[PDB]
Amino acid sequence: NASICTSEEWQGLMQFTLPVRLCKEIELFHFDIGPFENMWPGIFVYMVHRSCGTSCFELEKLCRFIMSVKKNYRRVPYHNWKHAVTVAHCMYAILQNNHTLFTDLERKGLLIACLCHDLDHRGFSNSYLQKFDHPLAALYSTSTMEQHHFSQTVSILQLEGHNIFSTLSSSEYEQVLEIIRKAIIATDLALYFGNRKQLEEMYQTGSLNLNNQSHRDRVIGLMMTACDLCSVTKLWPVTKLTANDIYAEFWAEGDEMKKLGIQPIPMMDRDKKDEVPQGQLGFYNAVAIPCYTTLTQILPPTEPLLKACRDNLSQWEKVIRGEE
Ligand SMILES: CCn1nc(C)c2ccccc2c1=O
Ligand SMILES: [Mg+2]
Ligand SMILES: [Zn+2]
Repeated sequence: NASICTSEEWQGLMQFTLPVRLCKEIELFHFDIGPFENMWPGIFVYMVHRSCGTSCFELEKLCRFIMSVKKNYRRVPYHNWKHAVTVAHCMYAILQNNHTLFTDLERKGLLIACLCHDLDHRGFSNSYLQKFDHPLAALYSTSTMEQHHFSQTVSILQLEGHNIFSTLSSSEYEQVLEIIRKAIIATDLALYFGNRKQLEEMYQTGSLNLNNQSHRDRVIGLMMTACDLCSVTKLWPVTKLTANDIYAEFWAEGDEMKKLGIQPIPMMDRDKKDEVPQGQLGFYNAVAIPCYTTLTQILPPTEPLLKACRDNLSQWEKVIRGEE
């Protein structure tokens, strides 16, 4: 159905001014939004205006949208409002460093898709919902949550005074929603592996062409994964703290499986905390390093994301060796 923000919430956002010392900070890939909670809605407005312009969206409509988007996130340990803004910030840094490669419609679509990508998340994986016949898995067979997140995105845009894309042409509005839809779906990690493998082959053979739409869609997809997994690109102390949140949500899912007499995978088992550093080595080796390596090849200015991920891989290797 989607929840609406209050008049007080959106009007408070309209008046927000980002402190000048942070304008330079937000441009960095390693930027951590963590210590500026009150500013997160305002940080998103700032990023939208810098990337798309102050004339791109009607200020009141944009403020209503952000605040209603904020309300439609649940108070789960990881897949919350904080994660939405963190993923949107990383997209802003990628877009800013590759400005002319993407259209005005892609830049507005991607930043919106990133803030909306995990809308109404329940703290449960797709496999869990499918295994326990949850109504969301009956409605959406594959990429269960991701289809629900896009359904929630459309629902918020269809609220009163929330359609931030109304001023686009009928063809452009259709285009923007398709951009948002493919971007949200791409955040399903199960789709990433095949997507990155296709991109690798295209890059190595020299057949990758950003003029080709299917290629573009695949590049956008990898950008989505790269933003979604960005906690691995922060400074070590931030990366550790976000892992705690990721695991707290995983262990609660594992607890639900145990209550139903099902042993969860070690990742979702709170009695298997000792296995985490090896699980992180495996995740960096087969997921994060390949992701950021392919991203840096396609978009060389995204190199600092790979550099930070490689530093965090080094820290996890240091944990294993007994140097933590
Ligand atoms: C703690 C870093 N991390 N670690 C793991 C293991 C993971 C597994 C599936 C989806 C996302 C993640 C992830 O972000
Ligand atoms: Mg998700
Ligand atoms: Zn996410």
